[PDB]
Amino acid sequence: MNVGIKGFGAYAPEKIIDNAYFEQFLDTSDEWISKMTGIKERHWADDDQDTSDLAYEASVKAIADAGIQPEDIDMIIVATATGDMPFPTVANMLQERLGTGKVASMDQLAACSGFMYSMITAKQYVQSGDYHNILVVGADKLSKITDLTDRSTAVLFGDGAGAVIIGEVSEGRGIISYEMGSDGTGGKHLYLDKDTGKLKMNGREVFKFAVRIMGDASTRVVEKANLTSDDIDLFIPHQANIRIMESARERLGISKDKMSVSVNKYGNTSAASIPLSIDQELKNGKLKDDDTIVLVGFGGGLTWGAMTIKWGK
Amino acid sequence: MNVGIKGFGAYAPEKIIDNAYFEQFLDTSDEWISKMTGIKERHWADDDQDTSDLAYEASVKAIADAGIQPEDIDMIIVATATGDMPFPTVANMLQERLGTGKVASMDQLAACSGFMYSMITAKQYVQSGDYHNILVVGADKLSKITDLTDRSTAVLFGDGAGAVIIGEVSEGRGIISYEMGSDGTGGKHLYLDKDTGKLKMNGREVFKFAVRIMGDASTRVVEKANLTSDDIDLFIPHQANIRIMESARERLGISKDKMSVSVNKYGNTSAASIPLSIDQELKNGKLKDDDTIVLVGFGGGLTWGAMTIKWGK
Repeated sequence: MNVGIKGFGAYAPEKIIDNAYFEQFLDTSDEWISKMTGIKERHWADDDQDTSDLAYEASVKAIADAGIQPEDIDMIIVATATGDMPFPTVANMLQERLGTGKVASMDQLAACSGFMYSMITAKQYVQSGDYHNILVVGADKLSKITDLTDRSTAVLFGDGAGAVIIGEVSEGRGIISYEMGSDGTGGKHLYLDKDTGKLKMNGREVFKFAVRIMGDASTRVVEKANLTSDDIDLFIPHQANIRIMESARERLGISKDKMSVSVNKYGNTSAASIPLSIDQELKNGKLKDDDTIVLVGFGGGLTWGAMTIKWGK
Repeated sequence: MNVGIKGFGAYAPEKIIDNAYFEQFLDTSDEWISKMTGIKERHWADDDQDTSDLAYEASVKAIADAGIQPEDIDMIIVATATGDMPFPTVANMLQERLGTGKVASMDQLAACSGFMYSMITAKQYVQSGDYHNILVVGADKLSKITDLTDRSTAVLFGDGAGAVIIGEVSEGRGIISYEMGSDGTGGKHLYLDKDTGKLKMNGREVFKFAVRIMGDASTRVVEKANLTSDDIDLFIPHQANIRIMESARERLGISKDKMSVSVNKYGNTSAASIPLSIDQELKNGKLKDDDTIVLVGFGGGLTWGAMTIKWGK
């Protein structure tokens, strides 16, 4: 059967943080940051607003956009590396708060590739035929695990949440191809320091793997889908670093103007990155039914994901 | 198709802690901890040994018992609430440490019910026809999140790991029926306190829920399977506490000598609970090919699950 996105929702906190905000406690500057990452500002959730709070907002919209009631949700999967707690999970909270049925709800960790993994995981259940609507969320409150003494990561991450309803869609539309991967050998280059509680990154190592995986993984899902660079209406990669993005956009070999770019206003929001970017293209009327979009991302693990899907309910 | 367990393995740390150990800092006694929990002793991983390490040990056994090589694994799903770090995930670490391919690998959060969730997640992936040997793990080092000044839970939790390879089994064996559920209103009765980093539990509220949910869900999966307590060879519940286990067994109305009990030597090992108990029945000669068992558990969240599965490769 054809399984796709029949409902979409996104959300970014209200507090906007400009690049000029780090000059006070870091050797940075708008010029530097903009040049190095292509970021101009990011969104940060308040102290009393955790990952579940963002996840909740993103979910409510995708439920209305799918044109269904929360009672119709057959399962909840929240992709996040920053859940409020390991238990109860963010999905457990969405179950009660969304007023859904007492269906299965879990968070699956795959970092920045998490959303595609969950999106793909949901497809597997919907194909079993016993599941019609699965709520998939990609949410992260990275600001709470960001080291503000390490300018290369401090000025890089933001918070945000994205969400969709995976279920069967009209024929010809939906998920066409996808790819998931792991490489435990690169975990040391990007992890959460057990003691300190802060994220650790080796920019140069992470950078080199990022440009390659996102480039190649995308190429793979496109060929698997048997598509031509002509059939690609939008290339929506993990908004990790404008330079990483361009490099991968370049590797894939696709028009510079087909790439979704929202890293300038959100920064790197891990699992929310892709949905937060699809939200832009939708409300700027640049993504429409029957358009074919290419998804790709990677995160600390190292993990990666790539998807090919024709938009439409 | 018939999807079941084609390889099994379990592990528990070398350090065994006697009930009398807690007398030096808690007002307890062997008789008291027994009377209340039925636990006699449990295992605690070493200071330099994390969930990863436990997961690893069971995985090696599970792959060897399956009769395959690490290069045959198509995916790696790790169920835990005490993973080393949110990223990389325990799964990512196994991918490497196991010398597996660069296959998909992620951790899934559903507390003590996660192991069942994950086995089902794998079922869905195998039913697609694209996956054949999915390494699923149940691991937890509850000891690092247990508050020893709270004898309530201090004497309850222990560490350990369980693992299985999910694939296609013969002679119409494997998973017959299942039920995964969730209920976020109980999140307050069992959560990881953010500030303190220690597990917080409301005993009575969890007890009440546990007994009811295990008994009821078991009855449903059996009935959904068109069976009776007679056809069930073993009733293997989350070894959360001997008193909670008997109450459920009484509700399910199954034979007292059909219930698998291992809490006595492991205590509560969360996700590892059921696989750790299956390991005991296998070697004591109580579980054999073509036997029909019933798995059921519950956890913080709250979550719960139940499976009816005919043993056999």
